[PDB]
Amino acid sequence: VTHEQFKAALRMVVDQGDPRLLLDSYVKIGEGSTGIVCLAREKHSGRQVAVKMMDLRKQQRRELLFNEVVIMRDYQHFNVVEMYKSYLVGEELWVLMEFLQGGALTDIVSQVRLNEEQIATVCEAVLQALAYLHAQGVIHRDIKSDSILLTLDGRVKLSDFGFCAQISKDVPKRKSLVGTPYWMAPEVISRSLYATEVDIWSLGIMVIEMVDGEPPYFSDSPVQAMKRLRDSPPPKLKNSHKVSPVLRDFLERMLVRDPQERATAQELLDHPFLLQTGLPECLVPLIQLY
Ligand SMILES: [Cl-]
Repeated sequence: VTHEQFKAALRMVVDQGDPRLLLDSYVKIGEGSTGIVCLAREKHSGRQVAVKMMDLRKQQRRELLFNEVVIMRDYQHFNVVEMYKSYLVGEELWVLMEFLQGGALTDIVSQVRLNEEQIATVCEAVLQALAYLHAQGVIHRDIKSDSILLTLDGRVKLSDFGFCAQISKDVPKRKSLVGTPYWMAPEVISRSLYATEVDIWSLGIMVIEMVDGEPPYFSDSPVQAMKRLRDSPPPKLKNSHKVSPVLRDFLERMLVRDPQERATAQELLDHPFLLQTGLPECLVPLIQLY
C-alpha cells in the first residue's frame, strides 16, 4: 500500500475539516520517530486536546492507524481514553485525543504491590470499559498494565487501541496473532477463531502483574513464553498466599483455557470481589509518588 493509496483510504474515513483553522495554542509535548504530539485548544469549546501529528511517510503498520480511526471514532465511554477527531492534514494524520496526566498503571505496579481495594478499583474501571466495548463487538487485543492510563484525580482509563478489531454478524470471529506475548490468550497464540474472550485472559494476566509485580514467564524469551502459554494449564500467582478467597475466585474466572467457560466482562462486573472497589482517591497518593 503506497503513501498515495493510504491517504486515499484515510480520506474516506477521517473527519472533514481542517484542524489548522480549528485549533490554537499549540505546545509541543512529545516527539517520536514518526511524529510529534502537541497540546492544543479547540476554538469554540475551549477543550484541551493532545494532537498526535503522524507523518504518514514515516509511519509503519499504517493499517493499525486506519483500523483505530474507523473503529473507535464512533465509540465513547468514561473509562476509555476518547478519540475526539481525526483529520488528514496534507501528508500527516492528526488524531485529537483526550489528555491525561496521571501516568500509566505500570508506573505504580512495577514498584508497589496494590492492595485488594486498589486492585478492585482498577479492575472495576477496566471491566466497565470492556463490558461496553464488548457489547459493541470491539475487541481491544492489547490489554496490559501500560495500556491502562490514570488521571491525577485517580480515574482509570483504557488506552492503546492500535490492535483493536470489530466483530460483526458477517465476520463474528478473528484469527490474527496480535497482542503482546506475555498477555496473549492461548487461542490467539494458536490462531484459533476467537472473539471478545481474549481480552478477559489478558486482564487475568494484568491481575497477576498487580499481585506479583510481573506477568508469568517474564524471564523467558517472548517466543518461549508464547509456547508455554499456548500449551500449558493457566499460570498461577507466585503470591497466592496473599490473596483473599474472593480475589482468587475472580482471577480463576479469567485465567480459563476454554473460552466458552471463561468469564465475560459483564460476569466479572457482577462478581463479589468488586464489592471491594474504592474511591478514585485510593489511587491518588500512589500516582503522585510514581
Ligand atoms: Cl489528568
